[PDB]
Amino acid sequence: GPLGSVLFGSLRGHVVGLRYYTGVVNNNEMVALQRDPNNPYDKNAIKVNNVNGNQVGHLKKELAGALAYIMDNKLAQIEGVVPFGANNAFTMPLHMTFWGKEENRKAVSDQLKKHGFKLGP
DNA sequence: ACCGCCGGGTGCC
DNA sequence: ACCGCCGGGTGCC
Repeated sequence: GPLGSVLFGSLRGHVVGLRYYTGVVNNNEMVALQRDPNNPYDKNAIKVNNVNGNQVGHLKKELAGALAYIMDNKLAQIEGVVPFGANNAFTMPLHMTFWGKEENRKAVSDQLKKHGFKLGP
């Protein structure tokens, strides 16, 4: 994880919107999360891009509705890997790891819990 | 029936 | 989408 950061934990979620983008992913490959704040459908949007810099999709809206605050306030840095399903039609799984400063670790977990998510090992 | 259930239309954010 | 969700059509046994 990033130099000087604590592992907060992990979450399994999904990339969606795959039919609308040309970015490809390989199984077991890293992806990049990027805030998408001017998306005209959802101000909390977070896009998922592949390592080369091509959009793959979006985080599911409910997860983005929890994570936008975390990204905007820089409470965690989030890493993503697609474990399998890279050629799925509609949705693919995403393993996310959350990293940051100890002083923000409970704030991140509390934000997630407010939206029905929880970190695990 | 102000219900539960069924199934057609539908589909990111 | 082989799903979840939405809402129109529907209705005892």
